[PDB]
Amino acid sequence: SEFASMKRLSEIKVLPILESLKYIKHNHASVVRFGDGEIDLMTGHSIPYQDYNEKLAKRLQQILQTKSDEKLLVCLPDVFSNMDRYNQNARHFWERHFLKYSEFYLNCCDAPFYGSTFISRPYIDLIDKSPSEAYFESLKELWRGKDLLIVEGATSRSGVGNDLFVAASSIKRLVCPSKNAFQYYDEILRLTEKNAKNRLILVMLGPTAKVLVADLTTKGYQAIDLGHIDSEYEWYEMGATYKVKLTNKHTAEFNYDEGIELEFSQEYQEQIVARIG
Ligand SMILES: O=c1ccn([C@@H]2O[C@H](COP(=O)(O)OP(=O)(O)O)[C@@H](O)[C@H]2O)c(=O)[nH]1
Repeated sequence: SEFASMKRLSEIKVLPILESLKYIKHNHASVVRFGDGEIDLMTGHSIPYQDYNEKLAKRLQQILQTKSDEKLLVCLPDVFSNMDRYNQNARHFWERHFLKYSEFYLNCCDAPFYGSTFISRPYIDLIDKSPSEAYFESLKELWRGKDLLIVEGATSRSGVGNDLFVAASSIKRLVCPSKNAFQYYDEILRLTEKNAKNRLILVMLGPTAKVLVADLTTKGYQAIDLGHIDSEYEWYEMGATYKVKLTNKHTAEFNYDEGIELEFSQEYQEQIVARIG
């Protein structure tokens, strides 16, 4: 009975977006998020912007086994209870996902609580988009007045052309490959450490981001895996009802990165400390 499995998995306890944010701020915690692509990778599959890699899969598994505490919040998709928050397409996607990974989800995740992987996904799949403004305003309090190090891909351009990070005191960016970043992992970690002094680190880098956040946290940094936050903010700012493609940068779930018409944004260019790849 697949239904039986659905009920059993509702034993997994995720702190919803706003509650996750309170945990993060109260504890100054790093944040690592596991989504469908991470489970795909951990179980042996390649995903649109990251080929399967055995070392990556192993690290992801180790990280998911780490208990959430004062230093790190480990997050899962917030779909195990109150699935009715999400639109029909999203509900179907996620149920098929966690049923397909019954073997995995049944044995992987018996921590007392997890954060929400959807702290980066606060808008587009919701039926009631009313709390979204509150979600983004709470997110923004993470970086208001902070010096940021943003580690992201060449097409991510997080906050470029919008006001998401306007209140950050400064931004430096380590710009990595838009796909298959794990290939360059050692260099990414090395340069992130070098540039992280007195900065809050934000990471938008697919599966590679999870390892980076974990390794940085072990070395004593606060690093926050924010994934596709920019896409959701862009959709939110334009009052989108569906996932419309952005023309000037990467768009979540258009992960082949086709049809992009880049611009030269001087402010963005001046923030770039180095490119990897
Ligand atoms: O090798 C990679 C893998 C992904 N990304 C970027 O990682 C972000 C999405 O990360 P994640 O999959 O964690 O997002 P989520 O959907 O879970 O929020 C996007 O900006 C992608 O462009 C990247 O730059 N290089």
